[PDB]
Amino acid sequence: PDGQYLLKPCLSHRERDFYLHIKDDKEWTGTGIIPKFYGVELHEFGFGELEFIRVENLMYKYKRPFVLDLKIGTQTWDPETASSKMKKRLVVDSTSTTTSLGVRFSGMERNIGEEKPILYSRYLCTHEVNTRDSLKEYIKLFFNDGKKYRKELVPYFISQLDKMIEVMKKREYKMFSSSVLFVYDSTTTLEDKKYNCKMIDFAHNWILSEEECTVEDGFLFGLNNLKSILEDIENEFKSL
Ligand SMILES: Nc1ncnc2c1ncn2[C@@H]1O[C@H](COP(=O)(O)OP(=O)(O)OP(=O)(O)O)[C@@H](O)[C@H]1O
Ligand SMILES: [Mg+2]
Ligand SMILES: [Mg+2]
Repeated sequence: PDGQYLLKPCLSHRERDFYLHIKDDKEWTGTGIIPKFYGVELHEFGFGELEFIRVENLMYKYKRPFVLDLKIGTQTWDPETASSKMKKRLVVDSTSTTTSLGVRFSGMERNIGEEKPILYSRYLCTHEVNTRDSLKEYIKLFFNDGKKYRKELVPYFISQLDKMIEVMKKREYKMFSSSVLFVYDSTTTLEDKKYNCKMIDFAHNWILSEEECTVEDGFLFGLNNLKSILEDIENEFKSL
């Protein structure tokens, strides 16, 4: 997981089409809110070729990665979701913070030099991270590198969410089961700039200029609540 690139297969048209749709939009590609997109590529697979997207690896050259995946939206199903998955989708949405906050914990990795990374399962979302207060604490734990709280990194993450909110108010796209990914290298300085905050996983993105999506995603609602939590974390790290 330590190369320049992520070569992600195109298992459906939606992620590929979204990247192609915004590829000349400076609001998407010049703001640093999504991974850098290199293009769609065909690579040999089976009897023919398989379509891939090539994007930057956000953790390139990270020494001790810290990773936090936050799933955004008031629901994680869309009009194309298979019926066999629907009961589980409805339960997890309602018993996590998804329906209430539009954002929920979806996994964490912390490397504190303890000879093995500490993995926090995404299934913690319906039991241990099922409240706003518990979600705030786990994000605080993400900013804990094992020795201190990296309070200086928080303003970057709020700034990233601000740019995300600005583009999503235009409501040109609906996104389901997408995430905002928090990463940083604990060995970094503010000048090394080895930290990042990006939207990812657009496999269920709808292009509203080309198709209808009746249900709402609650994506802007989730982004605002996540920004509010980080602002609370900023105010609470002042006592350090
Ligand atoms: N550009 C990136 N650079 C580095 N890591 C990434 C990047 N995009 C995603 N990741 C990480 O790598 C793994 C990425 O998955 P993706 O977002 O690719 O999942 P999926 O394959 O679409 O599966 P699912 O829908 O079940 O989450 C995730 O766990 C995410 O943390
Ligand atoms: Mg995902
Ligand atoms: Mg996906």
